[PDB]
Amino acid sequence: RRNFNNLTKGLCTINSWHIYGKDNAVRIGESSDVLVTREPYVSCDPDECRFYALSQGTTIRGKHSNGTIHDRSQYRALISWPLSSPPTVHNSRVECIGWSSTSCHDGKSRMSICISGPNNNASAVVWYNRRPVAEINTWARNILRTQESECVCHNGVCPVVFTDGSATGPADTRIYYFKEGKILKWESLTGTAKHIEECSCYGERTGITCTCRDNWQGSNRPVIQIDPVAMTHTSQYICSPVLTDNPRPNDPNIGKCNDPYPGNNNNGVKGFSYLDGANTWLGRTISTASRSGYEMLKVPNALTDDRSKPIQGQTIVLNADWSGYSGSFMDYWAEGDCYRACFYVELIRGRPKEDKVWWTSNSIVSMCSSTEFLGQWNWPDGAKIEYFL
Amino acid sequence: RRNFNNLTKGLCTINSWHIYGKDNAVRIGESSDVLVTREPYVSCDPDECRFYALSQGTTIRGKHSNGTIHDRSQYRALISWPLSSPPTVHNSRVECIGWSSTSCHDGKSRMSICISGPNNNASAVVWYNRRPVAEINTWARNILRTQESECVCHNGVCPVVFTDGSATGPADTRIYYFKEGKILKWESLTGTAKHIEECSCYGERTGITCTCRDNWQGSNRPVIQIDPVAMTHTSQYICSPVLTDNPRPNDPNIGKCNDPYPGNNNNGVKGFSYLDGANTWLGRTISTASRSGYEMLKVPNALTDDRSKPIQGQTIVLNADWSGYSGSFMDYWAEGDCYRACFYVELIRGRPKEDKVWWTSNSIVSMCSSTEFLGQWNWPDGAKIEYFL
Amino acid sequence: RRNFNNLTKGLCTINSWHIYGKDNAVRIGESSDVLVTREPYVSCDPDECRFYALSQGTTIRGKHSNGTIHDRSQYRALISWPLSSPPTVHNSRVECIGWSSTSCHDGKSRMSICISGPNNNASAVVWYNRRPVAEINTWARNILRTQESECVCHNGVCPVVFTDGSATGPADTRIYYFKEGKILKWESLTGTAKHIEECSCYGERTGITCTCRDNWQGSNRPVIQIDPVAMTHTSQYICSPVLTDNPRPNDPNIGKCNDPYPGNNNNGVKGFSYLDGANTWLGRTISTASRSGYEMLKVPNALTDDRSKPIQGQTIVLNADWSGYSGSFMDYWAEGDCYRACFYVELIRGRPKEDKVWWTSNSIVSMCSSTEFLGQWNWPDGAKIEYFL
Amino acid sequence: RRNFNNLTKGLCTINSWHIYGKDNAVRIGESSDVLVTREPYVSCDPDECRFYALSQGTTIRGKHSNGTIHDRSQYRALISWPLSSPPTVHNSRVECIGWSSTSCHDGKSRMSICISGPNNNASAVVWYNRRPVAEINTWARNILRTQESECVCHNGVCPVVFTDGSATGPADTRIYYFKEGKILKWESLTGTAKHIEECSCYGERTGITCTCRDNWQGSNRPVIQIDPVAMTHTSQYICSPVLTDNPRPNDPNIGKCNDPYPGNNNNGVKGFSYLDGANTWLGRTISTASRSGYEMLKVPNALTDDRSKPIQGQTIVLNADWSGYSGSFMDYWAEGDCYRACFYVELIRGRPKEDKVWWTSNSIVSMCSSTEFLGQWNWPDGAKIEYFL
Ligand SMILES: *[C@@H]1O[C@H](CO)[C@@H](O[C@@H]2O[C@H](CO)[C@@H](O[C@@H]3O[C@H](CO[C@H]4O[C@H](CO[C@H]5O[C@H](CO)[C@@H](O)[C@H](O)[C@@H]5O)[C@@H](O)[C@H](O[C@H]5O[C@H](CO)[C@@H](O)[C@H](O)[C@@H]5O[C@H]5O[C@H](CO)[C@@H](O)[C@H](O)[C@@H]5O)[C@@H]4O)[C@@H](O)[C@H](O[C@H]4O[C@H](CO)[C@@H](O)[C@H](O)[C@@H]4O[C@H]4O[C@H](CO)[C@@H](O)[C@H](O)[C@@H]4O[C@H]4O[C@H](CO)[C@@H](O)[C@H](O)[C@@H]4O)[C@@H]3O)[C@H](O)[C@H]2NC(C)=O)[C@H](O)[C@H]1NC(C)=O
Ligand SMILES: *[C@@H]1O[C@H](CO)[C@@H](O[C@@H]2O[C@H](CO)[C@@H](O[C@@H]3O[C@H](CO[C@H]4O[C@H](CO[C@H]5O[C@H](CO)[C@@H](O)[C@H](O)[C@@H]5O)[C@@H](O)[C@H](O[C@H]5O[C@H](CO)[C@@H](O)[C@H](O)[C@@H]5O[C@H]5O[C@H](CO)[C@@H](O)[C@H](O)[C@@H]5O)[C@@H]4O)[C@@H](O)[C@H](O[C@H]4O[C@H](CO)[C@@H](O)[C@H](O)[C@@H]4O[C@H]4O[C@H](CO)[C@@H](O)[C@H](O)[C@@H]4O[C@H]4O[C@H](CO)[C@@H](O)[C@H](O)[C@@H]4O)[C@@H]3O)[C@H](O)[C@H]2NC(C)=O)[C@H](O)[C@H]1NC(C)=O
Ligand SMILES: *[C@@H]1O[C@H](CO)[C@@H](O[C@@H]2O[C@H](CO)[C@@H](O[C@@H]3O[C@H](CO[C@H]4O[C@H](CO[C@H]5O[C@H](CO)[C@@H](O)[C@H](O)[C@@H]5O)[C@@H](O)[C@H](O[C@H]5O[C@H](CO)[C@@H](O)[C@H](O)[C@@H]5O[C@H]5O[C@H](CO)[C@@H](O)[C@H](O)[C@@H]5O)[C@@H]4O)[C@@H](O)[C@H](O[C@H]4O[C@H](CO)[C@@H](O)[C@H](O)[C@@H]4O[C@H]4O[C@H](CO)[C@@H](O)[C@H](O)[C@@H]4O[C@H]4O[C@H](CO)[C@@H](O)[C@H](O)[C@@H]4O)[C@@H]3O)[C@H](O)[C@H]2NC(C)=O)[C@H](O)[C@H]1NC(C)=O
Ligand SMILES: *[C@@H]1O[C@H](CO)[C@@H](O[C@@H]2O[C@H](CO)[C@@H](O[C@@H]3O[C@H](CO[C@H]4O[C@H](CO[C@H]5O[C@H](CO)[C@@H](O)[C@H](O)[C@@H]5O)[C@@H](O)[C@H](O[C@H]5O[C@H](CO)[C@@H](O)[C@H](O)[C@@H]5O[C@H]5O[C@H](CO)[C@@H](O)[C@H](O)[C@@H]5O)[C@@H]4O)[C@@H](O)[C@H](O[C@H]4O[C@H](CO)[C@@H](O)[C@H](O)[C@@H]4O[C@H]4O[C@H](CO)[C@@H](O)[C@H](O)[C@@H]4O[C@H]4O[C@H](CO)[C@@H](O)[C@H](O)[C@@H]4O)[C@@H]3O)[C@H](O)[C@H]2NC(C)=O)[C@H](O)[C@H]1NC(C)=O
Ligand SMILES: *[C@@H]1O[C@H](CO)[C@@H](O)[C@H](O)[C@H]1NC(C)=O
Ligand SMILES: [Ca+2]
Ligand SMILES: [Ca+2]
Ligand SMILES: [Ca+2]
Ligand SMILES: [Ca+2]
Repeated sequence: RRNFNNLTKGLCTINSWHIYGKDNAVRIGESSDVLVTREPYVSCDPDECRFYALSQGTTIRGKHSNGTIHDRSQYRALISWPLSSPPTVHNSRVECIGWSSTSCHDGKSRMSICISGPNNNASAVVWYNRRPVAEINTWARNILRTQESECVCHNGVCPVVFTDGSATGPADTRIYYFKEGKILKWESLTGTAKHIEECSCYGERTGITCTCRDNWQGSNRPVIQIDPVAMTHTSQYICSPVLTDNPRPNDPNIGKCNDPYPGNNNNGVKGFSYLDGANTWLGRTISTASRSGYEMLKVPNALTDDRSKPIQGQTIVLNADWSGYSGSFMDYWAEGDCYRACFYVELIRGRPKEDKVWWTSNSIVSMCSSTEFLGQWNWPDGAKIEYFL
Repeated sequence: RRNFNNLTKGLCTINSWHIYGKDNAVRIGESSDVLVTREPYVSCDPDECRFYALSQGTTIRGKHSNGTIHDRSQYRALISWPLSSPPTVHNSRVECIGWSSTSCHDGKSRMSICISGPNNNASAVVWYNRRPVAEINTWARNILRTQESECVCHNGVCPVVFTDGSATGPADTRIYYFKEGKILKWESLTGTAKHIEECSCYGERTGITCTCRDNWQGSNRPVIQIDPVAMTHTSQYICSPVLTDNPRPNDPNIGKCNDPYPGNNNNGVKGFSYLDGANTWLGRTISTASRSGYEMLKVPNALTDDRSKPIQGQTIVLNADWSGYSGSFMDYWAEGDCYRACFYVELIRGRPKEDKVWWTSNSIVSMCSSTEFLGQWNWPDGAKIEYFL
Repeated sequence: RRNFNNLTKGLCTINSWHIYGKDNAVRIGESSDVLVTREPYVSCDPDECRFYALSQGTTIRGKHSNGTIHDRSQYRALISWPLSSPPTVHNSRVECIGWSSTSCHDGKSRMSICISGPNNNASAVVWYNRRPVAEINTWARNILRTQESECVCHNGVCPVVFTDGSATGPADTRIYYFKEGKILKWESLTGTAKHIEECSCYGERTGITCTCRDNWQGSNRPVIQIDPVAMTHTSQYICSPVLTDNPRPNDPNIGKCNDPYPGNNNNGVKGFSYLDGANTWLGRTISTASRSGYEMLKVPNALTDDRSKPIQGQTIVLNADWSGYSGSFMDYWAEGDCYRACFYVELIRGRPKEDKVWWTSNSIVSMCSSTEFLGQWNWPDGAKIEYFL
Repeated sequence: RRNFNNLTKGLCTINSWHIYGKDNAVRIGESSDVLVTREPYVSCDPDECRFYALSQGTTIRGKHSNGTIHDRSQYRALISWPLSSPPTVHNSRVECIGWSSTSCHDGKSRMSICISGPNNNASAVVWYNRRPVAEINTWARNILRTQESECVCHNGVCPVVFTDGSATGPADTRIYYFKEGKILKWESLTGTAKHIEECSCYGERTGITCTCRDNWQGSNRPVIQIDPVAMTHTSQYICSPVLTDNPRPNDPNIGKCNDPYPGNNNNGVKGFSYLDGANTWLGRTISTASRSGYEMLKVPNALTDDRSKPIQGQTIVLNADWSGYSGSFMDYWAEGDCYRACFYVELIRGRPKEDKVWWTSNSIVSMCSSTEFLGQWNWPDGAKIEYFL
């Protein structure tokens, strides 16, 4: 009875951001069976929106939380759970097993992809309506990996960005196009982006826009623009001198559109943007050195204007508080004439920055745009680490 | 397929009150993952009635329960859960994030409103069928706030009372009218009520009646009467000398219809009444000094008769036991020829009255009316505070 | 779309009993949030069968389990939960608040009745499809009380037996007839039963048969036979000298049809029978002194034959193990040409017999009949009380 | 509306195995209410696939976990729970009570069978759509027992293999044929298999193939081939010299088709195979001495070729890690032109191999086939036993 969703609207005008969801997972997990997670995101079905993350296969208070700084193990899985609840043993639904993921609903059913394996022999399994449908073996034998936030579909076609290869040099990035979990096509990355990790994507009538992480030489973010009908793409960098990776140099007065802006090598953080002419907003950590704080900045024409600077902003997380990965999502099934931009911020607690505990986990905060100019709060994780000692 | 509910019945004749629900949350939370809450209420959908409250983002036994006397933080959310279960991490569904709320079902879907932010920059987000639809910024920059119990709808129009401004002097109260989460209209408070907080509302064929709290000078309660078709209102006070705020003076022989009855300033408690001629019943704490005990009193024509006194009553909570906020709700979808009046009482435990623990929480008891003259019990929270030490 | 169920079948031939459900609640509750209960039963809906009991408003490991030998408090409620799971905070659905109950499904919706109040002022609230519909005040001001197992309906009419008055002398027993929760009729007890408590009922094409407890002078069980169409009844005792109350005298050779068989006063236990000519089976504790063991005995024509003795049996619980209340239920919606007799046994743990713990709780075992002659096991609670010390 | 499923497809070509599900139950159960289990399996409904196992009626951290090496007690039950979650008190649905089981969906509803009783008087109860339908008494009075993994249905007919009698000599094996839980037929075992335990079955257009355990003299596995239309069967052994029981001799160069391959008596392990000409894959423990490691081996024509050796393989569990029972299942309702072979491995932890704890439990890993040649990982339980001390 359901039809595939088509991307037929533009973005709503973003004049501020309002609270959407928050799970307080570390606070609650001090005294409840909350799973250790990282790499969270949010994704909507036609009738519900849910939180997602990679479990570590242990609760926070469990003794197996010791060592959860590590990224890849056989005990990780993509889980989903109700919006603004914390991920518990009892409410977390496993989507698939592995240590790197994406997921999206096409209007009829959900596709979830999880990668598992050793570093030199990893494979993706593509699930559609809760069944495995297709599998993809590593092509570069060096940590096949994907977005860590939601994909986006148009008329049943759901593109997904993957990378396999070095994190500190040229790698082999591919864009796959799925329909009902089946591989329609893949293509190698083209354009001027020089390194791609952890793309954060959203869709609108123009196409699908992904803002990624250059882990090699860049502190400006690469952008992949996908046409899901033709199944083709382009890439470049955000031209603006408002640099949005982390760590990063200080903001210059001229950015770089077709190459990495230099100064910080071999590191980064997953992040996102909404690139929409005069309605452009960029997210970034407040700190240039570490994953602390989070702000949204209105930077007109950031994608294309190598002199562009902010004209409005909003603090999301104070610089005194830990942040983490961030990514885009939207509720494509909400009624109205425009798609309301949304995002989440991962609020990382524990190692490496808080090493009196032996675990690493996170909570989630998420916001959506308003056409009002709303007052701002700040949204910390809220747990007192000393309680875990 | 569903239609908006219309208020087409009068109240049933209230000859006594019968037990409806009770969650025993503090008893159970001594040994289970029960969330710390306050400001509870009850609200019905066409097929289910649920408990609601503002979580504090921690369980009672969790170490983060320390400090939960505080009213506003980033860790609060409106939650709902099944009738007479306690609010646990596992059964509590988040309706929205914030520290002041209302919620109601219009017959088709539920509207929930949560306010969040710092005191000088708060904002309401209006959710409808589990999606954000509208946002309202603070207009007086001083703790924008709302009912803390259910709203009521007629033909899709759901009025809600908000206040922004001082709690100890004139403030800016507005009545908003929503349909499908969209703002149809708002108006400033009119009439003779001099201060409005925390309105408790119910609907019937005559219109929507809200009984509120005058926190400034009054120990009689203000009343707002709303016509949800014309989208207009009036206000006054309950005229009766049976005073129903807390703390309060002793009952005189002449009440006040159009001004606060004096003697207690800068305090109050959320409460309620059913104002229906000879079928009028008022709730109040038994104590005139503190939030202890709870009784219902049949006070004919209390709204309009400044000499009216009780002719019948029922003890709900003994004066030896702690009470708290109270509010009205009804199951507008129950079959029959009349709407059965219902209410809840918040049973506050912990601080400030029980300061050997470091938390503040509550449980819920709720009653509905009977046309029988039923025997009365009393309904304490039932937890032994010493067990938490 | 659903129709009321009609009692159109006879009982299946009972040649043995097979295991139906068992929750292991005390074993599991040693280390999980299992509610303290007593007075359990089983009842079916058209699409599911569930366990029921009266919660005590605390978990077993919780400190509020101390004192749960007591029968009546404001913290009790009728709960239901999935067959063979234990009653936990998370899976227990509250049907209504109180300390004596019954419940049954009529084919369209479920009626649940809970009595609450002080001993001299108790009241029943009748819920239908999860809403309160009717209320009944105490008529004798002495612990209004009901079946503690399921009722039975025919063409929408659901009879329920209540008692109010002394437990150690003549009392005021009434049979109420409900439809959609509304009172159609009530009548005073007639016939030769001299005292009635805690009736256990089942239905078949002949009518509704209830086996009760004479707490005053009898150790034979009273029987109430109800015609749910005419809404009339008769009463007598089981004539057989196989005595089935507890405590009780030893079995004589002549029973009593119209008066209590003497020797034990002012005590008893809830129990049951299936009275069906040559297909008659009686349940009883094995011990004549205490609530220990449980057996089923095939006693042809027990109702009417004052010389009848057993011709077959089955041990359910060894005499070395604690038992408790027992009662009848059937899955009236199972396909086939006959109704399969079922029963449960409450396996009481803790006080008064095991007083090294400070609580009283139970688990459940339940059996249904087979037309095979199946091998027998025995079914203890299975918890080691020493683990709770 | 639903129709019975018909076995109309062949197996997909198996070129490797991909991860399907993993529950990490022992890791999570270190700090959560995870039930002690053993004898797990997986089985699909038309709209969901679930994990199954025999509970021990206690959590792992509960004190009643002491003694759970024992196989048969009144506290065991067949439970099911969501794929890749662990079996908790809160998510485990009881299918039936007992200590040996099978279960399968016929396309319309699920049949579950549980055996309970003492060793000399056990009985099976056959449940269909969650109601008991048929019962089978022991025929040899010596531990009536069944598959411990899913059955398979065709056009509503679901065969199930049972054994009653000695585990160390000739026994009485029967194949029962059920439809809607009713016994259509049973027959005694025929063919050249000399002892049958714990059959693991799958279906395809050819019929139903079961790979079993010869506990008496054989270290090759018996095979039962069932025609579910004619309701007849044959039996033999896997002819290949790649021996797949445990413990077992080393692989010779000539296997045995019609008799046990000798060297190890009175022991074995439940296991499985997919027997499909050149697409044949066998599972086995890596160790020849103990239940450690697990591998899949491609052995062309293993069923019929007494010289056949492996031509491809995949490690599932390293020899350094504990394994356990293994069995077959498939998602018969997945779209496509072939049935994708799947299996699970029970990862046993605790006694007897790890006797510093007093319990025995397990977790689950499960895989399905791919037509790609995917990289391999290994999939241990992942718990650190020292944490439980
Ligand atoms: C209640 O809640 C509300 C709502 O949230 C809150 O108001 C909000 O306050 C915040 C904080 O003040 C504000 O965010 C800031 O916005 C700044 C941009 O706005 C200002 O500049 C624009 C542009 O000016 C240029 O261009 C104009 C033409 O376009 C030209 O005319 C100018 O002359 C100039 O050339 C200007 O237009 C703005 O003026 C409007 O807004 C004012 C209010 O902000 C108002 O008073 C004015 O009248 C005017 O009003 C109109 O517009 C508003 C909407 O904007 C409408 O609502 C009105 O109706 C009118 O139409 C402002 O003057 C932005 O620059 C800020 O970001 C910088 O600073 C923050 C710290 O605060 C950093 O974290 C940022 O990263 C950033 O600074 C870094 O980056 C830049 C870029 O490279 C560098 O230059 C900096 O040096 C700095 O770099 C360093 O740090 C970074 C990070 O660590 C590092 O990476 C670097 O390497 C380096 O180390 C900030 O985002 C927000 O917009 C505002 N919202 C609203 C709606 O008002 C209230 O305060 C709350 N109330 C209370 C009591 O609390
Ligand atoms: C089993 O369970 C049942 C059911 O619950 C229970 O019965 C219930 O008992 C309670 C407690 O007794 C009872 O509640 C009280 O009701 C009082 C009102 O009823 C009495 O007065 C009326 C009115 O009399 C005037 O008006 C008449 C004309 O309208 C006139 O004729 C009179 O002469 C007089 O002028 C009177 O009509 C009543 O009489 C009927 O009811 C009697 C039973 O109550 C019965 O015996 C009579 O025959 C007659 O029966 C008819 O009516 C009933 C229904 O009412 C029908 O069922 C019958 O069939 C007949 O038709 C009564 O004489 C009410 O005043 C009480 O409230 C005051 O007291 C409580 C403490 O008890 C306080 O907490 C209250 O706040 C309140 O007192 C404060 O406030 C007032 C007002 O300002 C002050 O004047 C006081 O001084 C006091 O103020 C102080 O304290 C407050 C609070 O701290 C503070 O704020 C102040 O500042 C100050 O410090 C109370 O509500 C209930 O109605 C009754 N229900 C039923 C159905 O009977 C049984 O007892 C239980 N059984 C057992 C064994 O336990
Ligand atoms: C595997 O699992 C199976 C299945 O469960 C199991 O077999 C089962 O074993 C149990 C235990 O032995 C058995 O239960 C007992 O059944 C007794 C009744 O059966 C016997 O008597 C009848 C009637 O005999 C009279 O009437 C006949 C005509 O009707 C007449 O011909 C006789 O001469 C006589 O006058 C008799 O017909 C039976 O014979 C049949 O069954 C035999 C097997 O039991 C078989 O060998 C025979 O060949 C014959 O077979 C036919 O019938 C069976 C079905 O029954 C069919 O299956 C066959 O195909 C044939 O058609 C038996 O001889 C019953 O009396 C027992 O109950 C008393 O004893 C128990 C203790 O065991 C007490 O707890 C009870 O309360 C009760 O005793 C108390 O009460 C009585 C009554 O007042 C007093 O007289 C007593 O003194 C005593 O009172 C004291 O204690 C109480 C309680 O504390 C106290 O309250 C008092 O005050 C006082 O202090 C018992 O129920 C069961 O039926 C049987 N089932 C089957 C299907 O066989 C196997 O053993 C298991 N295998 C293994 C290896 O474990
Ligand atoms: C990334 O991930 C991939 C994917 O998993 C992984 O590659 C995989 O590696 C594993 C491990 O190496 C490999 O599994 C092994 O497979 C062995 C079989 O393959 C080899 O033999 C065949 C058959 O050769 C005979 O027959 C031919 C004709 O049929 C003839 O031409 C020959 O001359 C010969 O007569 C041969 O065809 C294979 O060659 C192909 O594959 C090679 C790669 O494996 C490739 O290099 C070749 O070019 C050729 O490629 C073609 O085929 C592949 C698919 O196979 C296609 O993908 C290509 O495109 C080409 O078309 C191989 O030479 C199998 O024997 C192994 O099992 C034995 O050893 C393991 C230990 O490793 C034991 O645990 C097993 O039990 C077993 O050994 C026991 O049992 C046997 C049988 O009785 C005894 O003889 C042994 O002595 C031993 O017995 C002892 O132990 C047991 C157990 O304890 C005990 O019970 C006994 O009693 C006794 O004590 C093993 O299964 C897997 O297939 C391979 N997969 C793929 C797709 O390549 C990569 O390594 C990973 N990468 C990294 C970097 O990690
Ligand atoms: C388990 O039970 C045995 C008795 O059989 C006892 O010796 C042992 O101490 C128990 N283990 C624990 C951890 O209590
Ligand atoms: Ca970078
Ligand atoms: Ca006041
Ligand atoms: Ca008695
Ligand atoms: Ca063997």
